[PDB]
Amino acid sequence: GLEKTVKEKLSFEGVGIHTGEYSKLIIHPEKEGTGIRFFKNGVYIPARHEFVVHTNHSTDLGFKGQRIKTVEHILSVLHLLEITNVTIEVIGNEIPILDGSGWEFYEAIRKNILNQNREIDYFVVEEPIIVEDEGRLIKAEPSDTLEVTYEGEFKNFLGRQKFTFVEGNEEEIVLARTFAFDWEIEHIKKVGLGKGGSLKNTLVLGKDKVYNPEGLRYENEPVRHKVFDLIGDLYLLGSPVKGKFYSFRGGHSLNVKLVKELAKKQ
Ligand SMILES: CCCCCCCCCCCCCC(=O)O[C@@H]1[C@@H](CC(=O)NO)CO[C@H](CO)[C@H]1O
Ligand SMILES: [Cl-]
Ligand SMILES: [Zn+2]
Ligand SMILES: [Zn+2]
Ligand SMILES: [Zn+2]
Repeated sequence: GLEKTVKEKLSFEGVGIHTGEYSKLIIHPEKEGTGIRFFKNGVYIPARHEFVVHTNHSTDLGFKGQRIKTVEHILSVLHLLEITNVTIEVIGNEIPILDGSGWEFYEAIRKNILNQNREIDYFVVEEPIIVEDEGRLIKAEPSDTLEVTYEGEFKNFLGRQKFTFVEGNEEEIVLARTFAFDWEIEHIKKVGLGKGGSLKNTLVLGKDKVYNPEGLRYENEPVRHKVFDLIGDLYLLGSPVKGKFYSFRGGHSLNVKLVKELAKKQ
């Protein structure tokens, strides 16, 4: 694969799911070897694990006093389309959640790619590796292509489900929205988050009900979204990844922990 960028600057705006504030993104084209980096109030924040500052309910990056919340969905979409060089100008403190998935991001960026002059320097999983955390576990091993599998165990009716993404099946996970359980909400609201969450950007699930009148987009939309989240967090490795990943009840914190590990020994 060749490094890629966008043909022209792309704009996305809307409310951030956690800040409740309105924000805007401007994806600017960059040259080969530039990498992926965010831009806010004069500072450039590399989409790398060294800059992660929060992993509860979202993955946030920060540097020199500037923080950007929820970079995972845009990062995931970017990772899936192999865009390797762009500056993401952020006007606000959080990426717009939009519809909760990566559809609007995917559609736009997809029909605006620009192949550049350089073979992508993929991050390859050389040796196996596993990170655990009281019940949770993420196993990563060598693979020619990107293969991500998430297996969740829900207290609710979804029971236990697992979904697998393989290169070429991008459209199967880009439409999977952000989801939360009614019982989580009071907590998320208490800790200062979810200020911008509604049934328009979040899929709310009860012990046996789906609050959204629209319903689920797939019988397993939640695990598909967890795969989507993990693919976004993986991009924090600095470059497109190739490897077989299996996450069991994984999340951002653990996702980020796996990356830091993969970074160390490889
Ligand atoms: C009450 C009746 C329904 C209408 C009211 C809806 C209220 C919505 C409140 C805000 C919801 C925020 C969703 C959210 O933070 O999901 C989190 C998820 C985020 C994510 O997708 N990251 O990529 C990451 O994993 C954690 C769990 O570890 C999830 O909690
Ligand atoms: Cl929490
Ligand atoms: Zn190539
Ligand atoms: Zn919390
Ligand atoms: Zn998400």
